[PDB]
Amino acid sequence: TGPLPFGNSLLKEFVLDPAYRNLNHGSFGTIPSAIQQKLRSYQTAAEARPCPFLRYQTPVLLDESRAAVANLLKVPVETVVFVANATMGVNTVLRNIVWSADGKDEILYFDTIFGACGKTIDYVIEDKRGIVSSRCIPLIYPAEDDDVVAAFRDAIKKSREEGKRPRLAVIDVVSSMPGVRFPFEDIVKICKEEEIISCVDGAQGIGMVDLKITETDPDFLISNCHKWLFTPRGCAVFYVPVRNQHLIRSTLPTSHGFVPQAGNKSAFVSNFEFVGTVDNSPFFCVKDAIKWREEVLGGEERIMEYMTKLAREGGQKVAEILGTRVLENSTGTLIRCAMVNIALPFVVGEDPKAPVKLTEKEEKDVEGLYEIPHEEANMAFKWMYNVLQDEFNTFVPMTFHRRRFWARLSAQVYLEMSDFEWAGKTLKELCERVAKGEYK
Amino acid sequence: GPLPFGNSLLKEFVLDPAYRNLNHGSFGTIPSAIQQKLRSYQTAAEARPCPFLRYQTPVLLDESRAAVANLLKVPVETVVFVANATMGVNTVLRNIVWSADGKDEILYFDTIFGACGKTIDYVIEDKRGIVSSRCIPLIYPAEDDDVVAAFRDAIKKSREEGKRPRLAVIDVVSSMPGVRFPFEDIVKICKEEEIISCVDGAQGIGMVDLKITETDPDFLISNCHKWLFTPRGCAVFYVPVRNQHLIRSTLPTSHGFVPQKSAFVSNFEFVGTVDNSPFFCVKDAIKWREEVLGGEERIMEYMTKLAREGGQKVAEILGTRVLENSTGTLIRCAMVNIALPFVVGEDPKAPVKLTEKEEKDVEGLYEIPHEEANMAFKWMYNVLQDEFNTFVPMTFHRRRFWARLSAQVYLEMSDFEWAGKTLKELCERVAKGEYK
Ligand SMILES: C[N+](C)(C)[C@@H](Cc1c[nH]c(SO)n1)C(=O)O
Repeated sequence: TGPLPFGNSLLKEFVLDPAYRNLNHGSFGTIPSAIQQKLRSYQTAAEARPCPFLRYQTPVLLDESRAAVANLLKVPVETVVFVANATMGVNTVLRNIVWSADGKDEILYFDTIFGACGKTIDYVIEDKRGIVSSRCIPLIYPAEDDDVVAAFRDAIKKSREEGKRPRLAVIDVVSSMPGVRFPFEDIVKICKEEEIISCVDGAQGIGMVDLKITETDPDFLISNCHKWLFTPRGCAVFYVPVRNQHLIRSTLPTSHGFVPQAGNKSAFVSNFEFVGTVDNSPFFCVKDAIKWREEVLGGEERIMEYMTKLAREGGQKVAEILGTRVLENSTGTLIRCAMVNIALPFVVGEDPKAPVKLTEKEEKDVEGLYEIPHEEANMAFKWMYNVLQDEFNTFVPMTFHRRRFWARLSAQVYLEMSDFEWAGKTLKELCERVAKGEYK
Repeated sequence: GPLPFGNSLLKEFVLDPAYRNLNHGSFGTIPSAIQQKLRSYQTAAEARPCPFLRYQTPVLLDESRAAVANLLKVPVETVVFVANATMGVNTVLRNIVWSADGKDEILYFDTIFGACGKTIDYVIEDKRGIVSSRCIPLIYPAEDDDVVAAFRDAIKKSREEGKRPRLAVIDVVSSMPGVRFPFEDIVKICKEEEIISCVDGAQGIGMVDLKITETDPDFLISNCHKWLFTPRGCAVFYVPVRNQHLIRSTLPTSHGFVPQKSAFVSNFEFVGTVDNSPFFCVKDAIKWREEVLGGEERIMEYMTKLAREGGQKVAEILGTRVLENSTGTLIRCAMVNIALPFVVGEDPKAPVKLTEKEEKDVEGLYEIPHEEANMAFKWMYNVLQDEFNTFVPMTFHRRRFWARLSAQVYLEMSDFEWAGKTLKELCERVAKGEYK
């Protein structure tokens, strides 16, 4: 005998509501029933002998999860620690960077940055008083990989032309909205060519795609284990190479491990073990999830290849149903993850305060589609979220990009092709309802 | 009706029957009925993730906020939930805009919690010296007037050096040692001197009356998971609406931040993806403590009365004393400190000249050399669990070790007699040099 087959037969191993269809695993993730049992096993041990377990078994269990995730990512264990989530990790980097005294440091970032990380940038500048500022790089999707590379090299060239210093850049592994594989290998590589700190936001990363940490060699990398590695909610892996760990002077929040102003566990690794009393049972389950995905399922590569294959083929099915298309570039490099974006068969029309000149391909593509007006776009956007939840018992996040709604579907090992055919209707049935102005 | 207190109440908890929890104040524990609430919220989250986590989270957060604000007798618009007390005080210190002249000073007492004290050090490092601090040393047993006078002088001395006392962090109940702190007198002085009163009340809710309305602090944090029978990883953050604008960003910064139901309350709903089931259980722990245990007033009345009579029993057994001032105001919480019957040799680099009463209380007592003080401290911690199946934190103060015992509603006098005999035999083996 061997690993379990994928598809709806795998739902027996999970704890989803059978009447609910989880097309949006990429937002909060979920865990199999066995990992939920492990999580409550750590809860039980924590309340049986609180002080003996929380004081001296927390470092032991953390080190077991650190060695389990480090071998998966194929990095030295001394380079990985656990934090609350991707939002927490990104702040740990941005709040710790000592900016140059001359006030020219600039944070380069793309306009598809996760909203929380973007607002973390906005405030870091407010709190740090304008010693640093930010330059947003507008990306146009579907985006060819070389055009993204070109726009980032153009932002550096422009930054220096205004006498400023591109200091740090945040880079997605897989972007949130739209759910798209980002060419982070090239942008990270040029960050070192131009001596720019690479802060890799890879929240949509571990468990879904190969992060290639040893090869890309980033200065910092964040990734949510609870998103695609079946780790309980509230866990991210924080990778820092030893050359740059001295820059993480304080954790978030500051705790006992901080040092103001031999030869065992490093002070960096020690500082992340106790950062305030929390439930660490999700951190403990990381070694269980990696074990379960390997022993019960085929392993990481068999998991990832199925999801990506299902994301392309299934995204293509809902695209052929709706009569639109998938979000993809000419190199086929955007759908290199478990998520896929499909355009909905209508448009919202020009907004006068912010007009959009679409390319010929985009205008040509919309010919014949039904058009609602722009005042009702936000109203229709909220109406589709409730109806999907209330009538259809599902959730589908949608990206509003250039007068098109792009639905983001996320494939997973407990899903199959019939789950997209169902997604085809619901989106098409519901899109037939917005054309009839039902949201009013 | 109300359940009786004592060892019979251990039925309702899920502690190891071989383990004696004398150390509730460190991490707390929850009854089984709150454990099944925690797992219910966890199960609802995994059943329908996006529908439950996006739209049922704010409703459940508001239900716990209404419950925790109703018990604090404060407006619901004043309270939000943060991860822990450490996270709460980091939210205050990391948001305060310090004066441009670089004269602002953070005032604190040397009994501050280590993480909170370390937070001051980093903030000073993070703000590149635009703000500094001043540590007020304290000697325990500390009379309330001496603490107030040490704070008044710190204010007077701060101004005499061209500095401005800007912010003071005040304990409701200190950690090590576990003592009720005269925060009411210190917060009132903070108002008169126009000093931000950042009240660290981690050892607070469920254990002592915080009298927030009377004291009217600028900020207050308190761990529900310590003494409110709330699952681990929960602290209630109180902010009056007059300073809510000072809290610019949560920790970490999330969607609710506004770059330059109120926005302050909304900003704390979604602050990075976490397990919020501990926050959701606050409403249930409060309701369980009301019906099953008989109400909030009855619980903390029993625990401190038990801490007094139990702490005195331990002191009688060891032949030493409880940590208490002449007013009897230190043991006004569910914790008590008892001196152990030995002494540490004088540290030659950091000599501590004892008062006459301190030196007479240590006469005839066995003495450990200071070079062995850390070795004996680690030995007692290992033996207390491996051989006695319990944990007792000890405060090293003025060449003495003070053991901090945490009273609880599931304990009774027989538990503190056990601790006294356990500690007596433990120190007898220390006197024999067993730690070598
Ligand atoms: C064991 N520990 C949680 C790391 C703490 C001990 C401790 C006691 N009480 C608390 S509550 O945050 N922590 C430390 O040693 O710094």
